[PDB]
Amino acid sequence: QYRIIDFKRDKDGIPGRVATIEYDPNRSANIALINYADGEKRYIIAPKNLKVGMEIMSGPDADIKIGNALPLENIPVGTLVHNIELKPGRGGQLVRAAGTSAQVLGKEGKYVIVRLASGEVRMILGKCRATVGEVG
Repeated sequence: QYRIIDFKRDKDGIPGRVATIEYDPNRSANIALINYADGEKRYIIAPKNLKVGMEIMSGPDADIKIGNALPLENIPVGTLVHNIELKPGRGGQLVRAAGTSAQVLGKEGKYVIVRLASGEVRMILGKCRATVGEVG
């Protein structure tokens, strides 16, 4: 039932478990309490189909599953993503908790090409992070 949503998703390597999923009218969105193995607790926007009991992870080594956050360079072409970082570190700036998820279309050099819901296409630094899944 809480206030701060983690849009940074920087607990890399530390496995978390989806404890609960609840609707926040104030945010017109589902939010999940994640219990990390180091005892830390955080809330994130719950993507479509995320479920209690599922495991979560962030970083270069996380698998490609909804709720997981990884640098775009590590995300497979065709993946739907949200909470997209524009400059490596600034955290999610695009489609953080509402709208329609973007889709990775291709990877070239030190950039990943993404198609926003509107059809708009952007090339973004591979080091920039995104969370796998669909929102709003």
